[PDB]
Amino acid sequence: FEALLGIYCNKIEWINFFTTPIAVAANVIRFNDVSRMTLGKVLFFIQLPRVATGNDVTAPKETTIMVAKHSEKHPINISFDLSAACLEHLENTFKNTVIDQILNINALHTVLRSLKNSADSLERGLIHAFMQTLLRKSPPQFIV
Amino acid sequence: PRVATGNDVTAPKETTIMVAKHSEKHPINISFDLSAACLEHLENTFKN
Repeated sequence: FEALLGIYCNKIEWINFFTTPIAVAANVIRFNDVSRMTLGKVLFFIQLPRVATGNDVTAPKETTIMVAKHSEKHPINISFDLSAACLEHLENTFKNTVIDQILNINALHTVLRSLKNSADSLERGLIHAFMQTLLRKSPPQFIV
Repeated sequence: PRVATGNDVTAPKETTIMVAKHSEKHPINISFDLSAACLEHLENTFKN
């Protein structure tokens, strides 16, 4: 006999964005229509305090400085595909036979497991895109 | 598990891997003997 012992599977460990400690640098907001947003911009209005000057020195003027920071925009996406046989056995039991019930439950677990894997992949895509942007922003230490 | 690619980079597809580890098998033995004279003195007492 050809002994088929126990069948073991993988554990996909799950990731939440806020659980990871990059989210202390992040600050994460649902805005439902950012799809429609072309630009976002913040506008800063600084004024600098002067110091009184002594003898023989021109006192400087009231310096007012206005700047504006734009918003980078960055999409992410995940595809996963289902086969046509999976789509057929997902939606009906043709006859109510035992094999057909087995395949119906396998198609259902295929769809569910792929949905969970894709949601995890969107979380990790948020992780990686945010790390990408911090690395593009960050100048190195000798320059700083 | 995958990760979401950025702007218009083609993501890898859904990777499912199957492995099958096999069994070695290996015998052991021990031989030991009893002599004919010992086997005579084992149970059938000739005299008392």
